[PDB]
Formats: sequence, C-alpha cells, structure tokens
Amino acid sequence: GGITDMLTELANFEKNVSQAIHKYNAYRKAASVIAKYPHKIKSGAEAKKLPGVGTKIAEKIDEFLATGKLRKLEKIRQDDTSSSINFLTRVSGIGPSAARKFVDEGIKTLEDLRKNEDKLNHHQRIGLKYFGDFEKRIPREEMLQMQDIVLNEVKKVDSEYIATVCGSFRRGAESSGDMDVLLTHPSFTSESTKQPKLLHQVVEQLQKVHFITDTLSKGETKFMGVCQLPSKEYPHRRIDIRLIPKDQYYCGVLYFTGSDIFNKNMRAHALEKGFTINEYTIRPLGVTGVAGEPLPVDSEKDIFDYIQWKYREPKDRSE
DNA sequence: CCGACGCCGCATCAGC
DNA sequence: GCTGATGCGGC
DNA sequence: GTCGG
Ligand code: NA
Ligand code: NA
Repeated sequence: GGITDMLTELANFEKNVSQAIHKYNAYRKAASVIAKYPHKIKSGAEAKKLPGVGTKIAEKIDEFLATGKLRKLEKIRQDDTSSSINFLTRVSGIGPSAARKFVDEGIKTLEDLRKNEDKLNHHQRIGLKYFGDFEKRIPREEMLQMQDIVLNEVKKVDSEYIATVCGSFRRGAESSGDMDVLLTHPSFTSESTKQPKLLHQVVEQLQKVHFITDTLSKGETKFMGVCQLPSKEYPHRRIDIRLIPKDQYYCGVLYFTGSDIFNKNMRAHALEKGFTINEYTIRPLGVTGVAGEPLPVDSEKDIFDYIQWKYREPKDRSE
C-alpha cells in the first residue's frame, strides 16, 4: 500500500504540476501492477521484473523501503505551489492549466474559489458547487435505484429507446463512481438520422422529474451532468448519457463496460484471430493488414463470436 | 538512440 | 461571425 | 518514466 500510495502521488504530481501526462500514465501503470503483485516487495530489483517498473521507480522503491519515505515526495508535499495546484485540480472542470493559473494569481483554496466565482466557467462552478459530493462513491443499491429511474423515465418518452447502464456497475461491482448510460432508437444509425432531438428529449425529461439537476455540457450525442435521488437529502452524483448509433451500440456497450484490462486482452485477442475492435465497430483485417468494412453486431455475443471467444458475462469482465 | 505513449465530444478562446 | 486549437473529463 | 523498434 505504501509503494502504490507513493507511486500514485508521483502520478498526480506529474499530471497536475509537471503536466507530464505520459510520466503520469507510467506511474499509474507501475502502481496498478504493483497493487496486483501477491507478495510484499522486498527490493527495488524485485518489482523491476514487473511490466512498467524500470530503473528509476525501483530506485525509489529501495529508498522508500529503506527509509519509509521518499525525499522527493516530501519536497513536493512542502512547496505550496505544487500542493495548491494539486488540490485545485480536484474541482471538476479545473485541470492542470486552470489550477496553475489560479494559484499564480493567489486562488489557492476552496474559499478563494467561492470569493472568485466570477473567474470560473460553468463546469467549474458546478464542480465547485458539488466538490464534496463528487468525491464520494455511489453504493450499489443506490445505482439500482438510479437505474430504475433512468430506464423507467426514458421508456416513458419513447419505448423504442434502448438504454444500458455500464461501467463497474454492470460488471457487478458494489461501488460506482458515476452513472454511464448508453442510448439508441430506431431512427439513429451511421447511415442516417430521422430524429433531431433524441438525446435532448431524454435530458429535458429527467429534468422534469427533477432527477437531472445540472448540466456540465450537452450536445446531440454526449451529455454530462449532475443527478440525484429524491429525498436525509441524497448526495449529488455525476451522470453521463451517451447517444450512440444502433449499428455501433453493442460495440459501445462492450467497450464502456470494461474493464480496461478486459478490453486490453479482447482487443489483442481479436488481432490474433483476424479482427480489430474499437469502441464503435469490429472490422476484419485483410492478410495485407488493412481493415475491412464493419461487421454487423446485433448483440454483445456477436463480437465474441467473430473472434471465436466463449462469451464472458459482464460480472467476470475483470481480466 | 529515440519517438510513442488515446482519442473523442463539448466548451471556450485565439486569431483572423 | 468563423474556424481551428486547446483544456477538460475519462473510458 | 518505461518500453520497443
Ligand atoms: Na520491467
Ligand atoms: Na478536475
């Protein structure tokens, strides 16, 4: 736990302060595989056999193990610029660029943000408004309640809407972090249109039953906002609603359910058997390497069929 | 040694 | 006003 | 920062 703590700390710092995005992904992967090793690590070199752990992280692992600290992370926990940037990026809509600029002109705390509302954009004010509620997990039976509303609410506007709640939730996790719902209708396909306001008429509707309460961003395919159960008053939760063409929905569902490691191996195994998977389509590879036209997917198993894989129910789409 | 490392929708801004 | 670039969240 | 062509 200590090692993966430290690694993750180095990641957030490289993302938020350094803006070294790839250094951040490297610490992240380094931390994930260590978090999965089933022994207490005893030397740097030991982890060095792992994929993503190289010469510099193992030198840090040795220092941590020898001393219980990392001098570099200490210098970073001092230095008020780094910590205030890092803190401010916890506000949704406040990224490394906004955070750095804020601290440059003295905007360092949540309260500094309150006093400077006029200096925030809309997404940032909402993120600030729900700062504490957004950092708190969503337990399963709450999602189910949240599921029961979106599915039932979107059935009312048009029973030919098809909606699926994905993420950890549908893989069966007991905790969720937000609510990812995918959405389709007979009108909308990659070849055409037939209906202008499909995703609008969902959002307008869950607004009227006062479930959706704020909008971070909205257009004709992606919505981002806040939602909440009816009344203690329930905490506000993040929700995304994604409208996807029918011919790509099930590739959408397969993708947005995960995990990232299950898509990792299914995509790589698809290549073994001659197919390439993206969040949209499964397409064949000519023996020259060029992809063909998208195959048809009517259900999730169709994708599993092409690459000749036994279907893995979302519950065990972990590895 | 050295470039790759994720790619996209929406909001906002720079630059005309 | 237009269009293209960038910040942002996040699977 | 680690990996691989
Ligand atoms: Na290694
Ligand atoms: Na943020």
